Amino acid sequence: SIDEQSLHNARRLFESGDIDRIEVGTTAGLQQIHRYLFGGLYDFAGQIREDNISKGGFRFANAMYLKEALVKIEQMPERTFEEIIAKYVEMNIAHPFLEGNGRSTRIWLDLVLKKNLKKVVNWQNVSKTLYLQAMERSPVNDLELRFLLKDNLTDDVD
Amino acid sequence: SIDEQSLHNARRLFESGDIDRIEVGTTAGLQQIHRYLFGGLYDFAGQIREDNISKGGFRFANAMYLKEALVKIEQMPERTFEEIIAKYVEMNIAHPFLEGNGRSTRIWLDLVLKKNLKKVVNWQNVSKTLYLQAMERSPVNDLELRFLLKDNLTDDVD
Ligand SMILES: Nc1ncnc2c1ncn2[C@@H]1O[C@H](COP(=O)(O)OP(=O)(O)NP(=O)(O)O)[C@@H](O)[C@H]1O
Ligand SMILES: Nc1ncnc2c1ncn2[C@@H]1O[C@H](COP(=O)(O)OP(=O)(O)NP(=O)(O)O)[C@@H](O)[C@H]1O
Repeated sequence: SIDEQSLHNARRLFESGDIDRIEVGTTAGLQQIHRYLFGGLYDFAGQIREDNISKGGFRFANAMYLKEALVKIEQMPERTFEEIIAKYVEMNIAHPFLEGNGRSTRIWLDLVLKKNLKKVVNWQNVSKTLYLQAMERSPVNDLELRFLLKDNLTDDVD
Repeated sequence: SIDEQSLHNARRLFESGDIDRIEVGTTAGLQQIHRYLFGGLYDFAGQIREDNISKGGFRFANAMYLKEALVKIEQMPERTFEEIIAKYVEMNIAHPFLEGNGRSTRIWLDLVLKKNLKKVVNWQNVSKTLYLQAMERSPVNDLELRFLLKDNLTDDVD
């Protein structure tokens, strides 16, 4: 029931206009989103992880320098589509939470895209399978991800 | 001639007993080794890289938080074989130089093993192919590496 309740919570962030009070493009901002989605569901909601984690043969940033990584990641520029995806890709590698990084950082991405390009990702039309592939490859090369997301943008941001 | 001269330079470090002045298990120590091996061969000899690099579908620690990562990596403990390989594995992910990380960090590893376990890796008997595989997998899981290196130790350290 967690996946369900976290979705309802995401549904509520926008419907309530609380999304508009989230800090855009910062670590603190990502933590806000995560806290709001998973508050009361995961007891680590909003908290940077202590432990190391890996998935599908990738290891995310070592917990021991995760906080330091995040300090630099949030400072990355958001001027162009390419720069925003670059930032998104790094924040993914950072993977600051034990769980729920995906939903939360996607929202995080959309807010950056909205602020700087007046656009958001039309996730309806994005294949979950292809997205996951693109992300898996992203650290070595973000071509697949850019190609996937660029023609799935929409300026219909509300 | 890089790879052969750098080899000659590695011979010297030991034959001259200069190896014994290298700081053991620290970032500075690794820089010393690199500087000794590649001094006058690479103009970045001994220097932490500013640029990002990747190999065989792995991307090494982002240049932007590489210095911070190193500060934490050098502090890792060296009491047991498992802990030493753990440290070695992290320093590999860090991959602080544009080139020459392999030769230099292996020497770095041997010094740590020597100090703490009174043993070194008998690289003669270590398959290059298998080592490279083990390393490639090491961030996700260091089993292959430990298995490879444990029964290739020698207490005949000089
Ligand atoms: N092998 C991989 N390499 C890099 N990134 C990955 C990999 N696998 C997954 N990811 C990213 O991390 C996210 C999954 O992280 P996780 O913290 O499990 O979020 P989640 O909400 O539990 N699952 P999901 O809703 O499917 O994203 C995915 O959406 C990808 O963006
Ligand atoms: N795909 C990979 N993923 C993780 N680590 C790797 C990968 N490929 C190589 N390595 C490690 O990085 C080392 C080589 O890094 P590099 O910067 O090329 O140094 P090098 O000294 O030029 N090569 P070598 O002399 O063979 O060790 C290898 O010895 C491995 O320990």
